[PDB]
Amino acid sequence: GAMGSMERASLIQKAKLAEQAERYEDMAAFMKGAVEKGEELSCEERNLLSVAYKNVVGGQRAAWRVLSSIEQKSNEKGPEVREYREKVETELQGVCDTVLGLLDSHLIKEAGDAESRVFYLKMKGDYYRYLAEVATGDDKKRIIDSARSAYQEAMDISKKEMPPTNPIRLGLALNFSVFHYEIANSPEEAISLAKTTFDEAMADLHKDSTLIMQLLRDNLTLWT
Amino acid sequence: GAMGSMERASLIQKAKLAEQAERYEDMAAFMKGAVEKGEELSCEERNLLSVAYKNVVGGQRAAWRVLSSIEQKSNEKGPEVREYREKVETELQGVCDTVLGLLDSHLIAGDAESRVFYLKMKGDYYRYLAEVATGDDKKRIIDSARSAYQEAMDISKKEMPPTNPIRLGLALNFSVFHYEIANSPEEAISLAKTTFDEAMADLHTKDSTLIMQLLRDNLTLWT
Ligand SMILES: Cc1ncc(COP(=O)(O)O)c(C=O)c1O
Repeated sequence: GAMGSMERASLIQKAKLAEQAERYEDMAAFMKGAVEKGEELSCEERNLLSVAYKNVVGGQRAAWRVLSSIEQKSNEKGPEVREYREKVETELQGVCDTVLGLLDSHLIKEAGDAESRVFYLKMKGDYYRYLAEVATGDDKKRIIDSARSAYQEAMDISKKEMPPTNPIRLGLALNFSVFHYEIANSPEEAISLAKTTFDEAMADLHKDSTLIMQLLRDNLTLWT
Repeated sequence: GAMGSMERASLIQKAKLAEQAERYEDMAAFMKGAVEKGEELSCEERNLLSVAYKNVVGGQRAAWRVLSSIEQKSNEKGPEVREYREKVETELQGVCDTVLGLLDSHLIAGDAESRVFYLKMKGDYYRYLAEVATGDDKKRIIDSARSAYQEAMDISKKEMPPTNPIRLGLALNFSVFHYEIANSPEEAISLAKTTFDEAMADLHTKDSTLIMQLLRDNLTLWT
């Protein structure tokens, strides 16, 4: 597409340059072209991809929530807020559809490696859940099936290949829990998985993913 | 015209919404709408227009600076950093040229208070341009900011009070151009002086304080 002509190794360097200038909007683009090349990503690369898209899709859900609030506070004045909440909704739908078809068409590969397979399904997980945050109807139904199916198939492959300290499994756990609580209407399972996680982890504390457990606990506080 | 089929009032609520959502690309795009209805912009309105454009052209000026910085240290190689600097420089020039066209084609003989705010803008966006231009281009750009900031000065001088935040901030910016762009630090300094002065004849009649402490804050660095 818009980045076919560019050398792979240059895409990365520009990505990293974007990073510095904080043009995550472009950083994402660069990295997209990066992926489209067909070669597998390094660790350092995955993280750029991740970060660039985290940052874009992030501030999107941010202005959505800002707008979505101002849509409740307007339950006692004009359709303008609904439309502009719709426009932004679209944009986010769009970016998620992008990341989801990268993950699909390239990054989750046949055998792959164990450590990365998980990074990628965690990602599938989150991006189907950001869709869920704003989806509705039967559409919202089908989306949840997908985030679950994903987060799950990752859950399996991580605890059967990683130690409970590994910040990736902690992360994956953490979000799969947020998913249980916030999206799948299961505080029952969300509470119990945040706990099973924070416990088996606090145990083998002999990297520094103590920061992830601080999130796990922070959450469990609000849930009870 | 992507905004063209929306009613003016609506475009404005939508701007304000963008502001609240920190979505300045849109805020700006919305206002570009409002202004292309061909109808005078109110004070509160003129403020979203500059807030929006400032904010966009803001980060564009921040990145180019970041990226020039890298360009130097990394030739004091690979062309990647030059290329992408050029990418960003291009957007920048884009948005200025946009605003500069809004001003020229739609905003400029009104009332005095506003007729300045605009010539002040014309000047500011013509400088940001000159902040990146080169050769014969830069020359003609510099010449243009001078001309607008000037006409602005004249109108701010002939009919505004010396402590009016527009006549002030106008002078502020005109000074910064004098220093950083027209590479005449002489004239920069004895315009900062004159206005941190004719202003200081009234610290009695909270908002001007904000701007005045800048004319000095600047004069710190230029002396
Ligand atoms: C509202 C507003 N717009 C524009 C500017 C101009 O910015 P700079 O001095 O970096 O060119 C300023 C600052 O002086 C400002 O406060």
